[PDB]
Amino acid sequence: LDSRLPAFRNLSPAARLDHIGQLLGLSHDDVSLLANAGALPMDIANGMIENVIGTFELPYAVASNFQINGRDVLVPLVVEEPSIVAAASYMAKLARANGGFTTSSSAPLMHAQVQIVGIQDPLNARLSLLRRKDEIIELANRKDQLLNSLGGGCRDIEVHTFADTPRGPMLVAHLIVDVRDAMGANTVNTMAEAVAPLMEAITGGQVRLRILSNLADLRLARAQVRITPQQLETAEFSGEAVIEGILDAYAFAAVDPYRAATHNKGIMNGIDPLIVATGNDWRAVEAGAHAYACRSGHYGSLTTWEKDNNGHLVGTLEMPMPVGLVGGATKTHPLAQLSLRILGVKTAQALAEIAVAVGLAQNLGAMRALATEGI
Amino acid sequence: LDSRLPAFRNLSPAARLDHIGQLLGLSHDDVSLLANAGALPMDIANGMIENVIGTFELPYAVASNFQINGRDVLVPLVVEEPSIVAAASYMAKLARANGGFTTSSSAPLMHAQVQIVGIQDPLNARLSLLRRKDEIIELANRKDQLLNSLGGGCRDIEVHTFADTPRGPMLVAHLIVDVRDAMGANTVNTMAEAVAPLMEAITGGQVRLRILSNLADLRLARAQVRITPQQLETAEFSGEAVIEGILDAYAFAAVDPYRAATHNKGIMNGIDPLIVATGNDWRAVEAGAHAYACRSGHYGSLTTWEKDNNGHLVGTLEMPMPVGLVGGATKTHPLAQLSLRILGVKTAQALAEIAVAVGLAQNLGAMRALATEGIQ
Ligand SMILES: CC(C)(COP(=O)(O)OP(=O)(O)OC[C@H]1O[C@@H](n2cnc3c(N)ncnc32)[C@H](O)[C@@H]1OP(=O)(O)O)[C@@H](O)C(=O)NCCC(=O)NCCS
Ligand SMILES: C[C@@](O)(CCO)CC(=O)[O-]
Ligand SMILES: C[C@@](O)(CCO)CC(=O)[O-]
Repeated sequence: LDSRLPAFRNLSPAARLDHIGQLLGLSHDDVSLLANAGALPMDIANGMIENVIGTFELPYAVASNFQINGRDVLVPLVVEEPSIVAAASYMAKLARANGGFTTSSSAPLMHAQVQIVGIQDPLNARLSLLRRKDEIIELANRKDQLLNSLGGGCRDIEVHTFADTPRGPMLVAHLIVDVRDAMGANTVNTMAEAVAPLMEAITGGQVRLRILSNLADLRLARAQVRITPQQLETAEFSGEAVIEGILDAYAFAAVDPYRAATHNKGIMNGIDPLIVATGNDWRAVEAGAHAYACRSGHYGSLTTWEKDNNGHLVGTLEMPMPVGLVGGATKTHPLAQLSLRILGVKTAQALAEIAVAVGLAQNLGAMRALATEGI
Repeated sequence: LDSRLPAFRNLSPAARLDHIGQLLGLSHDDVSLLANAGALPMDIANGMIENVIGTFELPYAVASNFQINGRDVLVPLVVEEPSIVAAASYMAKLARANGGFTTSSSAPLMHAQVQIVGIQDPLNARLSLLRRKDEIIELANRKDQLLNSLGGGCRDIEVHTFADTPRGPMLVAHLIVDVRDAMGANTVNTMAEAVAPLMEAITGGQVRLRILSNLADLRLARAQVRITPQQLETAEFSGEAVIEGILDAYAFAAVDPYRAATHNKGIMNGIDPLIVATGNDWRAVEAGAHAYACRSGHYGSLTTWEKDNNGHLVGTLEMPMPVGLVGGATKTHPLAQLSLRILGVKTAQALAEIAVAVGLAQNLGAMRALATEGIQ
């Protein structure tokens, strides 16, 4: 597959669609889903949320030049803002010359929180739970036998305590669950809620909230990119000068939350559109991203930018990225299914890796422009 | 306008649409935009973003029973997740019995950052800028006569310094701009560019970036709600017990970032759909919300929940809310325009106030369920 779409930005929507169908070998029916308005039937729409009275459209585009771990990939994006798709495509083009984007990710692990509250001895109760963790882990898994046969399931449990709160001492158990190709919400909420009774028996307290945590710091995705000075040379500045300017911009975001917020927003300009295109939950992705950005106590930059021993500009992006290939709109929306088809992803983590590659490219594009704009 | 919409739940989409058109007196052309697929022409879509090859649909719904400062309002929402719209509508229903939602907001003030490097004297340069602030403020305003005549314009300037960074000392100036019924991006970025030269002359340093800040903490919107124990009573728990459970949930979110993130996510489940429906930038709203949530040095809850002297559950939501009635997709998308018509908002801040009322209702709905019989 060749993701380099020469003059793509100049072709009409119909010609672009036609092209894409050729390169990927899409069927007639497939192409029809995009060539005609209304791919989301009302009976499906009406079943997705409540009080439905119609549908709302947003442009559906494809970013070009992406390469992940040596393989070309086409990226669908749904958003209303200008310059996003173009910036992503351009930066991806420059990345190709140096190997493209290199990515990796952890197992798809999600947290399931179980809050406990009228315990006179929360600290002691915590060791009682840890003592019987295997028992708890087995109860959570037999709950769902199919997931375990697919390679997932509850892998462990952690317990934290907050003995000093205005409502008193609280004990919070975390089930660590491998959710496979799903986002994780229902799977995880379901186990938390099967284990609640046993935890009450062990601790003697009262279980309150049983719910997942959107701060998915155990489900990380990572991307790297490299750019040389020769590729950033403008008619006004040398490539070396531009790189120095980009490093200044990064340092600025690392120390000032007012810039970091804007800096990180640019990253989500690239990621959210891919989430929407695949029918995934963008509020979940946004919460995990920004909460992770301030885990140290200071709200900073999700990406990093440096200059290697060769003077080359190198950036990274590591962040929580919970997404699914199954569940909700990802399965019921005809276009969400087509997007996955166009992407060619076989696992949820593969989609997560593409997401951060796009976020990284978007961040780079924004800084390059901000740093090259004449006064 | 009566926003209760009886039986809306069981109506068909066509019947719901018809009913809405009646209440608001919408024209046939307007109803046609929703009764038919393709309200967004491809010539418009193709001009919105790059490399377009078609369009992507999401359900368009209307939340019922909302009431803002004594006036009923219908709320459009575009999202893919179930139970959002129903929860919002149900909580709005309970709020009506006690006066509905009460809201307020600050002026539409946005920050425009101007970063300066290349000077060994940042802390002196900062006073040089403050000394000539009126001059700077006048230069920024002459750049937008219309905005000022409409009641907006640069109102002041702030200057901050970061004398010690891995890249050397930095000076950062903030233009404080009233942008009225606009989100603010282009308006503020333009004034920043216009003032950059003068700032360089005054400080002797080199200007780098000139860009707005998405941490819009000077453009806040606020909402309040009140619920009585009688309204929260279930077959299993007493009203008073439920309220105590909700307070436990709030305390949990206030101390543990793992819960706060999820807690705040629920708030955005209510807000983002309204942003999409009005053609606004949802990444901007999300960034301002979460960054604001950790301004104290600890990522916490955007909302607050308490019990007043009467034992009634009272909640609040104050947060940055950048939105516009003009600019971008808000003007070019036929349905974004219809949404504003349905809402009846006359200013951007009025839309911002409705947004937080919805976010507050959503948060309440999620906690009531979690604390009571379950989320599931
Ligand atoms: C949706 C929910 C209310 C349904 O169960 P319920 O409490 O048994 O429902 P009720 O029949 O008592 O609901 C009554 C009111 O809720 C609203 N409601 C409930 N189900 C609804 C639906 N399918 N469509 C529209 N409104 C609905 C109605 O507006 C109604 O008022 P009305 O007189 O104007 O018609 C409940 O599951 C809930 O609140 N869940 C919380 C989950 C959450 O926070 N979800 C967010 C997405 S995570
Ligand atoms: C330009 C930018 O604001 C993107 C626009 O939404 C991001 C950034 O400043 O890095
Ligand atoms: C139910 C909730 O998880 C929303 C799901 O999308 C929010 C919350 O926990 O408050």
